[PDB]
Amino acid sequence: LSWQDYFMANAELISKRSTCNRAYVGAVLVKNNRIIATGYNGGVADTDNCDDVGHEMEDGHCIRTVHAEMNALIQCAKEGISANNTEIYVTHFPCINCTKALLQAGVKKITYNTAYRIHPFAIELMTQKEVEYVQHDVPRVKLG
Amino acid sequence: LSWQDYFMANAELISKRSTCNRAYVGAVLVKNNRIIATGYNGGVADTDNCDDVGHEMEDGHCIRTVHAEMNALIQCAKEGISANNTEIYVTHFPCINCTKALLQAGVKKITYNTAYRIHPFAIELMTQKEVEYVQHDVPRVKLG
Amino acid sequence: LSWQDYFMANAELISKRSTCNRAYVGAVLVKNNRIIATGYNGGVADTDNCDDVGHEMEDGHCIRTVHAEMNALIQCAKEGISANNTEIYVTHFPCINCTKALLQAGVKKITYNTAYRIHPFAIELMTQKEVEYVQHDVPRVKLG
Amino acid sequence: LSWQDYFMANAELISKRSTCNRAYVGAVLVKNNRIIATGYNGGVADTDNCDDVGHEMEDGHCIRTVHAEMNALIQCAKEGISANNTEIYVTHFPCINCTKALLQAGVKKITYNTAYRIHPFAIELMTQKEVEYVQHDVPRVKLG
Amino acid sequence: LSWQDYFMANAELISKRSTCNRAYVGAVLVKNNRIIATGYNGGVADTDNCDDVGHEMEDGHCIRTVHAEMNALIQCAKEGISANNTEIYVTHFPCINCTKALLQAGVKKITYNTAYRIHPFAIELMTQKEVEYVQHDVPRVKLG
Amino acid sequence: LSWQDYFMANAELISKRSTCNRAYVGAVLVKNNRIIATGYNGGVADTDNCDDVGHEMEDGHCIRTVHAEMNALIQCAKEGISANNTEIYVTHFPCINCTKALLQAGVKKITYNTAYRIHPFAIELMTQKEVEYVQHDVPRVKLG
Ligand SMILES: Cc1cn([C@H]2C[C@H](O)[C@@H](COP(=O)(O)OP(=O)(O)OP(=O)(O)O)O2)c(=O)[nH]c1=O
Ligand SMILES: Cc1cn([C@H]2C[C@H](O)[C@@H](COP(=O)(O)OP(=O)(O)OP(=O)(O)O)O2)c(=O)[nH]c1=O
Ligand SMILES: Cc1cn([C@H]2C[C@H](O)[C@@H](COP(=O)(O)OP(=O)(O)OP(=O)(O)O)O2)c(=O)[nH]c1=O
Ligand SMILES: Cc1cn([C@H]2C[C@H](O)[C@@H](COP(=O)(O)OP(=O)(O)OP(=O)(O)O)O2)c(=O)[nH]c1=O
Ligand SMILES: Cc1cn([C@H]2C[C@H](O)[C@@H](COP(=O)(O)OP(=O)(O)OP(=O)(O)O)O2)c(=O)[nH]c1=O
Ligand SMILES: Cc1cn([C@H]2C[C@H](O)[C@@H](COP(=O)(O)OP(=O)(O)OP(=O)(O)O)O2)c(=O)[nH]c1=O
Ligand SMILES: [Mg+2]
Ligand SMILES: [Mg+2]
Ligand SMILES: [Mg+2]
Ligand SMILES: [Mg+2]
Ligand SMILES: [Mg+2]
Ligand SMILES: [Mg+2]
Ligand SMILES: [Zn+2]
Ligand SMILES: [Zn+2]
Ligand SMILES: [Zn+2]
Ligand SMILES: [Zn+2]
Ligand SMILES: [Zn+2]
Ligand SMILES: [Zn+2]
Ligand SMILES: [Zn+2]
Ligand SMILES: [Zn+2]
Ligand SMILES: [Zn+2]
Ligand SMILES: [Zn+2]
Ligand SMILES: [Zn+2]
Ligand SMILES: [Zn+2]
Repeated sequence: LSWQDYFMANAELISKRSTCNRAYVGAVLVKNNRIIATGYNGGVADTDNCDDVGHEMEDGHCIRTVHAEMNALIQCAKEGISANNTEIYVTHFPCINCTKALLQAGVKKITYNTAYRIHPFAIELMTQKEVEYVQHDVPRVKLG
Repeated sequence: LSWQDYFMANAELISKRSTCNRAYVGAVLVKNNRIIATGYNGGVADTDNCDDVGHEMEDGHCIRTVHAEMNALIQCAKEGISANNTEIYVTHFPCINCTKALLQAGVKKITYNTAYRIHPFAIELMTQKEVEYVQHDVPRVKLG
Repeated sequence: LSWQDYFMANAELISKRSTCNRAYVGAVLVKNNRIIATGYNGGVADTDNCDDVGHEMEDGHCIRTVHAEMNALIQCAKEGISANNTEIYVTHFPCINCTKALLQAGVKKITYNTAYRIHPFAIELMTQKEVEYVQHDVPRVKLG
Repeated sequence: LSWQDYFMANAELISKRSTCNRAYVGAVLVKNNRIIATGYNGGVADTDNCDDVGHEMEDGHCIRTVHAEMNALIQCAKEGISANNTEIYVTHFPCINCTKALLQAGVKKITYNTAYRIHPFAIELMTQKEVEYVQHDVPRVKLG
Repeated sequence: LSWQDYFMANAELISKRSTCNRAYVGAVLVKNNRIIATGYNGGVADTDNCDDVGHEMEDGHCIRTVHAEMNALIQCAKEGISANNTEIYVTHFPCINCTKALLQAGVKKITYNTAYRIHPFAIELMTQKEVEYVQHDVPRVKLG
Repeated sequence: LSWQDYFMANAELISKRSTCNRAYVGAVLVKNNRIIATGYNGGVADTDNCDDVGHEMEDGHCIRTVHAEMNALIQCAKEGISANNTEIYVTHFPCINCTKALLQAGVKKITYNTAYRIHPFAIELMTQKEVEYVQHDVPRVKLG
């Protein structure tokens, strides 16, 4: 079980806690092969979740949740854990807002499973910050 | 000079460092009357700023910058400084995205200089998180 | 996917990285539903593992490895991460030595997949430290 | 009063708090000539001590206590103080279990007063981790 | 608005909270262009202030307050924030006691607005510690 | 060997490292019966000590050194170790300046070996901060 595979396995696993059915996304922040924070797609802690009260629609989009990647950063902010010089493992490549936040927090590498359209501006930013992005599949694993 | 005036003063002050001339915004995160982090409206660190290379326009707004409030939070995440049970002073009441993140981070009070229209969804979230929001003016001070 | 299932799942998962084929053990330390540290059954970092150079046998058992539970604790010590008032998820209920250390470290709950015979001395210590111990199964999950 | 002598003086001194009369052992973790944690030979905090209720005998050995060296590491784990890149001062050279834990926590040097039989495997591990072990006497000091 | 100017602006601003009218002094500790602690001239927190009960005179001097510079260091001590490798911005160059404390805490540079008589011993200490001291004016800024 | 005797013993012990022969002072900061910082009477780190280059006399006293109690506090500031809600053990009851700083730092108890005349202003401050002060002797111990 390789380190890369373990972290993607974990991204996949925490994505399963997503509480807005329009997106199951998971994210894992890693420093020297340790998990230091994780996120999934869900509403503000101790507020309503889409699963229970329905989506918060605006402009044909649901806006209730904090994204998985942003949630991982906000865990670090909340708990006072350093995100600097970490790397992230995500089920889906991040939106441009999340990317900007990840790069600003000092995330040095992004490994993703799926990706649909990567923002060119996200690619420009990653180039300037010398941050690599690399696809890797979720390992086939069975537990229980 | 009151604590409230000191912090709003420093919000205004940091707002001036904004590097996108479409919005001068400043944010000050505070725990037990100490400034623990600040943000202004700016592009990702060590990348191009609008002041230098122009705006990054999309659907009519500039997407180059991280917002001041988000930047303050990302400082906490990057440096591993706890934002839990803090309050924030902002020159402008936050967008819904920033509001979500501040609340997720454990911010318990938002003091703002100018608010324009507070999103009903933001009022709902703040109600559920029992977060106080209050207008306060930038004090008149002359330095030098 | 429940919090309990998520953590036991991740215990099983990290257990697979064990580098001594006589015991596959995994440990997950948790504070406020965040993973703060993990351990597996392995030799001292940057030294020989059994997988590569054989076991270090003595009086009929291998002494090369640090146990998974102890490794999780040592991660906390090495990195200066607080293990106080945490809980742990382990694939196997800990030996008496590990039990002592977890309790000394401030661990307040032990959730285990398989326990075999819990030492009477361990029951005494857990009673005095008011530490709960509870069996929970590895959930059935397929990844990929 | 040399730094080496001060730390050994301290090891000796904290060994005096040992609550199992079958071993008076003291340990001091040091980073840049500062004491960051200490340990002595005693049972789990807030549980019974040998001094009061008798030894916990098994296999002709007392197993009630956490060793001094392990207690120093567990203080770091408990309080979230980093043991990485520290050095330790101990009254007696550590057993193999303790040695493995010390090396795993990033302890870089071991200075001991007495030593009886050093485990060859402990010597192999110390060689591989490039960790030196050096005898030094307790200074003759009188206070009061 | 330059970084130097922003920090001096802040020193000036926090000096305005001074609660002994015989000295309005402000100090700002900075690490990588972030404010990590500030101080002003005032009595021990939660004790009487000169503004309310009068000065504490001894030897023709008021001795009630902790100096601004020392208060900034003591905030770091109190809150457990590292002052090592910081730089300080102060309205007035520090007395010799404060200077010794600043250099001992690892402050690497002192930028001051006014200065009356710099202690030669302070200059000797700054030379030995390779710490530069540099005058800079408070920027002319108007808010509100 | 009691906790109180252990700490006073270590105050005496560190006092011996003083590098100004006009005063041998030692300070030990303690949180939950752990030593978190110590100070002795000494010049700024990596500068000249009196032992080597003579005293720095002014108005009849030596001003070269940082006092032991202040040094203990500055260790906390430098290293980012929290001195809040600690207690201190000192060989001599502190000067008024040190008293102010300890109290500002959140020290809640002063245990001292020798006090000579406690400043009325110090009694006032300690009363307002509800800080206990208590005499305790250096225990008789012989090491080696
Ligand atoms: C604990 C934790 C929460 N979060 C985020 C995801 C959600 O947006 C939010 C939920 O926090 P909570 O509401 O406190 O968690 P919960 O046990 O109630 O689970 P849920 O509401 O999802 O049923 O916090 C993380 O991103 N990572 C984490 O490790
Ligand atoms: C230091 C600091 C930066 N930031 C943010 C604002 C910007 O988006 C980004 C810029 O960081 P940098 O590019 O590293 O700062 P700079 O000195 O180059 O100043 P600038 O580029 O603005 O001319 O970081 C804060 O929000 N708070 C802070 O305390
Ligand atoms: C990173 C990490 C290591 N460890 C422990 C397990 C092993 O005993 C030891 C190995 O660390 P390393 O030797 O540094 O890790 P590695 O990448 O070489 O993997 P391996 O040697 O196992 O093939 O550290 C944890 O318990 N938790 C962790 O998060
Ligand atoms: C405070 C402290 C405790 N310990 C360990 C040693 C013992 O195994 C255990 C005792 O903690 P406690 O029982 O909390 O300490 P105590 O005041 O009751 O003293 P004792 O029980 O020994 O009479 O904690 C250290 O190793 N280092 C330390 O600095
Ligand atoms: C919060 C804070 C306090 N201090 C110091 C300055 C004063 O000596 C002391 C006052 O703390 P407090 O008395 O707790 O602050 P306050 O709100 O009562 O204001 P004041 O008493 O001045 O009216 O703490 C700093 O130096 N920096 C800081 O950031
Ligand atoms: C390491 C340490 C230093 N100090 C203070 C005391 C001195 O004022 C100053 C000296 O630090 P250094 O000069 O770095 O220590 P040293 O090994 O050179 O010893 P010395 O100069 O005394 O012979 O730092 C403490 O108060 N506590 C500590 O734990
Ligand atoms: Mg919830
Ligand atoms: Mg820049
Ligand atoms: Mg290895
Ligand atoms: Mg006890
Ligand atoms: Mg006050
Ligand atoms: Mg020296
Ligand atoms: Zn939704
Ligand atoms: Zn996103
Ligand atoms: Zn722009
Ligand atoms: Zn915003
Ligand atoms: Zn083996
Ligand atoms: Zn074990
Ligand atoms: Zn015993
Ligand atoms: Zn041992
Ligand atoms: Zn006064
Ligand atoms: Zn001063
Ligand atoms: Zn002298
Ligand atoms: Zn003093």
